[PDB]
Amino acid sequence: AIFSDRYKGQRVLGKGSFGEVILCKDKITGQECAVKVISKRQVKQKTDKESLLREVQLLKQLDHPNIMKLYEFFEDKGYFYLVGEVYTGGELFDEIISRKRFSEVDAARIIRQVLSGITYMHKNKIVHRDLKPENLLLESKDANIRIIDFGLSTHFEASKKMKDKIGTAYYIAPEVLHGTYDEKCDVWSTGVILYILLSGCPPFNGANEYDILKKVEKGKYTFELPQWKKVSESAKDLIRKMLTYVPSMRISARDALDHEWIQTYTVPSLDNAILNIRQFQGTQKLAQAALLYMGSKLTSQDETKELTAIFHKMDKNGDGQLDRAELIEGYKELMRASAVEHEVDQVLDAEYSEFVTVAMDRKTLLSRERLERAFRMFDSDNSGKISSTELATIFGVSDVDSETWKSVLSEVDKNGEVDFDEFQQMLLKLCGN
Ligand SMILES: Nc1ncnc2c1c(-c1ccc(Oc3ccccc3)cc1)cn2C1CCCC1
Repeated sequence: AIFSDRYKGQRVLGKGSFGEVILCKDKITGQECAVKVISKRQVKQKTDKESLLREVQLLKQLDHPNIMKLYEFFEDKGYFYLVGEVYTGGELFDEIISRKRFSEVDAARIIRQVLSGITYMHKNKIVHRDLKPENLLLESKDANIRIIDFGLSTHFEASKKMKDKIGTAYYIAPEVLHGTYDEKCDVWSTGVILYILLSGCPPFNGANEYDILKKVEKGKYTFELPQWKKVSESAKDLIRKMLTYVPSMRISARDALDHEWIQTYTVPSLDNAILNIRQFQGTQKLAQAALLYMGSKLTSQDETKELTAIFHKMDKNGDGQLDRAELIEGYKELMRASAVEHEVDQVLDAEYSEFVTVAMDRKTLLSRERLERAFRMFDSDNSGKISSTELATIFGVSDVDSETWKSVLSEVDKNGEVDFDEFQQMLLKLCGN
């Protein structure tokens, strides 16, 4: 069976773990679906085909209101296609940062759902392993949470590219790092999220990946921050049970559901936590957009040169001009079909050198507008500028050498703060331009 025989692409939803996710639509029923497309090139399998197929098969049979429903699985030469239900309420944290009030009641209601889903999957012997806020989609303000990506980390080796690793270190259980992990690792990650929901700061933090992993490996954290004063003791107690180092001594998903805090809270507003979550979230999203911008730029540069050499070879009259059919055949060649023809017609609606420019810009702006937007979001004072402290944090999360970005900053900030355009120049310099 062919994926494109049944489904057509509509919109790109974004980059997710192990692959990009596309909103697709059934050619018969008009049923909208979300599809994760995994490139066999970019991702190494950890298991045999049989084990993966069987997990897929089980997943298709599983049903829980807090777990993303998987419908279908496809495989071709270079790709796996995992087709499941579309959720439209976006990521939990984005909704949370746009709230008047947030209390232990809200956090308890969130955690109940997460725990219920986790409990269900653990009963079925399935571990997430890479569980984080971005894995938590809302179904549609009271709408249920659907956990995405369950079952992937067992069959696929985690990417080494920083673009994909962004923000994972905060949430990963220590025993996962060492290779000996079980279902309790999902409890740890869930413990970290609760900690953030109640303080707006990760319990294990740092200026870069390794500093965070180092705090995680050590296992120590505190409720020292002033804002923990406005938080019940039973919540903090649950965190302690969830953030227990040894997994055998760590509370199960099921027993967490019965905990005093979950029972009781399913009352003042934690304003500081909201402010810290908003700062935290903006930072992670800006760092991420920044890395994605550099990546799209390079990919663009690569494809720009490759497409030019194709359009040059196709110019068998040597004039620099070409017709529509040539462009289509060339664009098809770059990838080596309805989606290409449509894309071509959109560009043409907007001399092959001019075509290359606009076409690539049409990728340069998915990430350019995400970048501008994340920048404006981050600049909550609307000052138009970023401080050196803020830069350090962003590049540190981006894992860009402190001395390297400082260097680049020196060439542009010849005169202690940067605007958006400077920041973007910094990034261009940081990708060989
Ligand atoms: N189904 C979805 N609906 C809405 N958004 C989704 C998804 C999915 C998604 C991803 C993979 C997938 O495939 C599997 C999921 C779980 C287990 C196995 C495969 C199903 C849905 C990701 N996202 C993301 C992309 C970035 C932000 C929102």
